[PDB]
Amino acid sequence: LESHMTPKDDEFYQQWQLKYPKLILREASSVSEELHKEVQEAFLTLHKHGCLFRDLVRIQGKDLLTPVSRILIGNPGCTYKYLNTRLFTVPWPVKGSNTEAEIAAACETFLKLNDYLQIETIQALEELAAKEDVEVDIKSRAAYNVTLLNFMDPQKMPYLKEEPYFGMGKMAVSWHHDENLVDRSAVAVYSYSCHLEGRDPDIWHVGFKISWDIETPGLAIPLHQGDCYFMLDDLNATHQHCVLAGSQPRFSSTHRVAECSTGTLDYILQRCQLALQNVCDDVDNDDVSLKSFEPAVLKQGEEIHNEVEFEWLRQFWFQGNRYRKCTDWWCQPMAQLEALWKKMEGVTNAVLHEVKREGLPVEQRNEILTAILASLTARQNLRREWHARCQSRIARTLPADQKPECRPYWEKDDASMPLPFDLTDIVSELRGQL
Ligand SMILES: O=C(Nc1cc(Cl)c(O)cc1O)C1(c2ccccc2)CCC1
Ligand SMILES: O=C(O)CCC(=O)C(=O)O
Ligand SMILES: [Cl-]
Ligand SMILES: [Cl-]
Ligand SMILES: [Cl-]
Ligand SMILES: [Cl-]
Ligand SMILES: [Cl-]
Ligand SMILES: [Cl-]
Ligand SMILES: [Cl-]
Ligand SMILES: [Cl-]
Ligand SMILES: [Cl-]
Ligand SMILES: [Fe+2]
Repeated sequence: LESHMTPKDDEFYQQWQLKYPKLILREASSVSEELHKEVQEAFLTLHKHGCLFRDLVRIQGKDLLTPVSRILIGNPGCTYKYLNTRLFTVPWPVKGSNTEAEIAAACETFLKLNDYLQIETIQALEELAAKEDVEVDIKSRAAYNVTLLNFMDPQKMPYLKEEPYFGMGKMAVSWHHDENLVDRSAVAVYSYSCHLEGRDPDIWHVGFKISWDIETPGLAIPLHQGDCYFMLDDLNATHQHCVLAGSQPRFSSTHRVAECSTGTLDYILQRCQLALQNVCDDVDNDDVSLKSFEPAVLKQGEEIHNEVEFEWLRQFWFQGNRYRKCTDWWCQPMAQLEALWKKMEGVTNAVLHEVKREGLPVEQRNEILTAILASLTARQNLRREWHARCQSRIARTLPADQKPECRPYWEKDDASMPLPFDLTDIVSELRGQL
């Protein structure tokens, strides 16, 4: 028989205390009724403005539309990958300064909730540490830089997946870990919902289990309006969690310390400047001359080229639906990244030209090809993948306002670009020689 534990079961409590001590529940009553109202109306305002979107993600070769709609709010310039989709932050008013009045206010509210949750988390880590620069690690692991807001109306689904192991019933989100977070970083969630036998089907729960293990009955924790739960230290890594759907719609705010060593605007702009150091930079024109044709430098250049194109430009524009409707903060940055990428397209063309030059020893010519082939290979492959995703039946189903864009994209007819979109010819020709 497939079973789970709820607050009804006598054993729920010892299981929580003994097996899940890094799981904290702070009930609505513990949070000011003031913060509750401001946060809940912020949810409603974001919702009314149509700021939350479902995503057309890709999982194990599968194009799938997320039942849950979401928006990422957080530090200016920061990003967070979710299901292989790079979500771009709608900035909250962290010091420094930058949106439609109401949206800006709501972001300020979620920054406010962030401060609160952060302090609460530090509190819990300290009490957890006091159970047996360690303070640096504590603050470090509670320094939420992003929140992912989610919404689902279960009524809008024709059928929900059954929780497969413990008889927990309908799942809004199946068993997983929160990914791409700083090591051992906490996660804080603010949940906003509106005879027995097991967990109450009409009430939203968060479910927990130990990874690899379906022997130990999972925990189903009820989440009433305004309840908050925290995953501390290594809990998110050692355990899986799911969201069990109730009967009414529900929002949540999920504060995280996103790992961002390669996920900020500042970072990717620096990468671009690094690549462009191999380019004579007197004037911005169609004439691109390179300072060096050394293999190591050309390799790095084409890799950065790939990074900006696929991890940034493609990711952003595929999000057909989004920020022109919540921010436009990434407007200018994305125009700038594309112009940077544009110059790099000229860089590739200069390399290809040098590979052609009549007076170049086959030695140096092979060192160049052996250096850049792996990059131009991925460029071709990734370009096919991304083009297909924009044309999937699933994609052409979406309304006009959403439907993914394949930027940047151009036809041969176009002579503002130096190289073709399809490189298979150029790529094969390079391999043949080598
Ligand atoms: O959430 C998803 N699918 C889904 C889940 C539940 Cl729980 C449900 O009740 C109904 C659903 O359509 C996606 C998914 C997420 C991760 C891996 C595989 C698929 C499909 C796009 C997100
Ligand atoms: O909503 C929660 O309680 C956790 C976050 C979640 O399920 C999600 O990633 O959509
Ligand atoms: Cl634990
Ligand atoms: Cl609603
Ligand atoms: Cl920034
Ligand atoms: Cl600890
Ligand atoms: Cl912060
Ligand atoms: Cl609601
Ligand atoms: Cl694991
Ligand atoms: Cl993990
Ligand atoms: Cl430039
Ligand atoms: Fe989740």
